[PDB]
Amino acid sequence: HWGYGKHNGPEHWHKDFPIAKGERQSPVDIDTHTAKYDPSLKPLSVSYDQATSLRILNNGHAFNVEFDDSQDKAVLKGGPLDGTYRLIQFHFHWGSLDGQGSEHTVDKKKYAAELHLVHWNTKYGDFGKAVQQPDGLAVLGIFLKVGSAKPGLQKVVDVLDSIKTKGKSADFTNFDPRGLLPESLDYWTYPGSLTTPPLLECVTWIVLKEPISVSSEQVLKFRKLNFNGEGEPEELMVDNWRPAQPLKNRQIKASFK
Ligand SMILES: [Co+2]
Repeated sequence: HWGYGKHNGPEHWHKDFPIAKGERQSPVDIDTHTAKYDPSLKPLSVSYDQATSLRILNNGHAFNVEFDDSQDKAVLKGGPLDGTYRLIQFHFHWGSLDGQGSEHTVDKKKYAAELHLVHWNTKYGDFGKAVQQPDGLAVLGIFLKVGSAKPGLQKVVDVLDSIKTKGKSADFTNFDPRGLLPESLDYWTYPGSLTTPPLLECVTWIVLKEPISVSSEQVLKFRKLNFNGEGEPEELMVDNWRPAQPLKNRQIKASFK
C-alpha cells in the first residue's frame, strides 16, 4: 500500500490517487514576500477548554491523538473560516534529521516537524461527509523547531513506547492540546488538500507563523516509532512528510502585517 519509501512514496501516489496532480494540493512553500496581508481576515478562535482526548493510535503512517467529536467541545472558528469546525485528531509529520520533516516550508525552510490539528465543518454532520466538500476541513498547522523542550508535549512522547508498531493504540484521556500552541496566532491561509492519500481537496489550511520549540530528546522519541506492525521487519517511522506541491492558481494570505 502507500507509504513514504522509494517504491511507495509521494512520487507514486498519483497512480492510485490521480488527484495528487490536482489544482489544490498540499503542502506548499509559503513565500513570505508574496503572501499578502488581508485586513479582512479575522483572528483565529481556538476554543479547546472542553476538549476530550480519548486515544492515541499508530496508524502505520503517523500517530493520531483522537478526540471525542460527538459534541462542540474543541472548535476552531474565525480566521478565514465561515462557521464552526470540530477537532477530531492531531498528528505530526517529522524527519529522520532535524533539518527536514515539515510539510509546509517557509521561503523553502524546512522545520524539524509539523503538527496538524484536524477539524471538520459541522455543517456536514460528520468527518466522512465533510472530506467530500471543498470547505469540509480546517487544518491548523504548527511548525516544530528543536531547542527547548515543550512541556505540554511530554505526555505524548512518553506513551509512544506503548504504540510502537502499526495498529497499536492506547488510552489517552485528559490531554490538553492547548499545551501545543505557540504564543501568537498569526497565520497564513490557503485552500488545499489532505497531504496523505486519498489527497482530497477539502482543506482550508491555517499555518501558524510562530513555531513551537521541542527538545532533541522529544523528537528523537518520535523517530523510534515504527511504520511496520509487530513482528515485522523494523522500519523506523521517519520522513513521513509529502514535499511541497505546485501552488497553481492560489493565493496565500497573511493575517498579519
Ligand atoms: Co497531516
